[PDB]
Amino acid sequence: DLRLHLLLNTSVTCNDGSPAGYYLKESRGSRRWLLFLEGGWYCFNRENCDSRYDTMRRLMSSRDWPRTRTGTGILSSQPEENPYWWNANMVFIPYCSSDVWSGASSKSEKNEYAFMGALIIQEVVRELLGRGLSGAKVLLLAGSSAGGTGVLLNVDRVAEQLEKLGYPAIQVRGLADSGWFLDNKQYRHTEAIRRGIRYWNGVVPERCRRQFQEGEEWNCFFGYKVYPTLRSPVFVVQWLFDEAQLTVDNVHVQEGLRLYIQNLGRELRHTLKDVPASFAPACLSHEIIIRSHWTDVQVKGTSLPRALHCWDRSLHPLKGCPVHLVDSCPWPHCNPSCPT
Ligand SMILES: O=C(O)Cc1ccc(-c2ccccc2)cc1
Ligand SMILES: *[C@@H]1O[C@H](CO)[C@@H](O)[C@H](O)[C@H]1NC(C)=O
Repeated sequence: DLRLHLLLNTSVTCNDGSPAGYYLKESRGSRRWLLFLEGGWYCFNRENCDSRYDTMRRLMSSRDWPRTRTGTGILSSQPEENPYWWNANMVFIPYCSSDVWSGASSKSEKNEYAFMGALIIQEVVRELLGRGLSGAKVLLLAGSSAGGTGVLLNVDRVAEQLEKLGYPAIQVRGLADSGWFLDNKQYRHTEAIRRGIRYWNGVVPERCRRQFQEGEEWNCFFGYKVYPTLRSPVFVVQWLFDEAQLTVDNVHVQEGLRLYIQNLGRELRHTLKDVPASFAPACLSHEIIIRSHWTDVQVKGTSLPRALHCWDRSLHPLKGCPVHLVDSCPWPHCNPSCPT
C-alpha cells in the first residue's frame, strides 16, 4: 500500500481547486525513486470539462480520493510481480488536471477550472526532496497513456529543476508507456489539442517549442516530434496497434481496413527505428506497466522487465540483454505473448 499525502502548497490544485497530491511507499534501503503519472484522456473546453466533472470526477478533484492505493506492476514491491525495481521508493501521482500534464494556469475569476499538471509534477518533486529524494541516485519518471505523453513533456524540466536546486548527482530518466501517437489520417472522418493548449496555458519542452514556434506547440505532444529534442534518457513502451490510437482514428475485415491497419503498424515501427531504448509488441491493447501481468509479454524472447533491467546496465551493446525490441510482424496478435 502507498499512502496519500496532499500537497502542503495548497495553491497547486486539481481542476476544481482542491489540493493535488501523491501516494508514497518508502524503501529506506534504496536510492532509486519511481514517480508514476496516471493517465485518462483530457478535456479542452468549458462544456466538455463540465461533462467530465459529472462522471469522471476523481480525474478532476481530490475530494473523494482514498487514503491508500495498492502498488501493482512496476509499482509492486514483491519480486515475483516486479522483477525490475521491486526495492525502489514508489510514488503514484494521480491525474486530476485533465491537461495531459502540460498546464500552468490557476482557477480565477476568468477560469472555471485550474490546469496545473506541469506544476503538480514540480511541486511533488520539491516536497519529496525532504522525505528522502535528496539522497537518490536515479529518479525514473514513468507514466501510462496521457501520463506517458506527460513523461515526454516533463522529463527534461524535472532534470533542470534538480540541477538548479543543487542536486546535479541525481540521474533523471523517463519511461513513456502508451503515450507515443501518430497525427495520421483517420480511417473514417490535432484540433482538440490545439484548442486545449490555449485553454490550459499549456507548456512544452523548450527546445521543441523553439523549433515549431508560436501557434504550433501542439506538435510537441507527438512522440516522434518531441523525442529527438530531449536530453534525458527515455525508454519508450508502445503497442503497435494502440486501442486509443485506433479510437481517435475511428477504427472498430476487408481490404481497405486491412491496408489501413497494416500501414499504421508500419508507420509506428518506422518512427521507432532510431529509438535505442524501446519495447513495441504487435498487439491490440492499451497500457502495460502498472498491470499485474506486465511480466507476461515478450518481444524476440525478452520480457519488458528484462528489457528495462538491460537499459539500467547500458546506463552504467550487451550480450543477450537487449534494449531495442520492436516487432516486425504486421497484424495484431501475430506475437503469441499478446494479452488475452
Ligand atoms: O489517457 C488515455 O487513456 C489515452 C490517451 C493517451 C494520450 C493522449 C494524448 C493527448 C494529447 C497528445 C498525445 C496523446 C490522449 C489519450
Ligand atoms: C506554491 O506553488 C506556487 C505555484 O507553483 C508558487 O508560485 C509558490 O511560490 C509556492 N509556494 C511556496 C511557499 O513555495
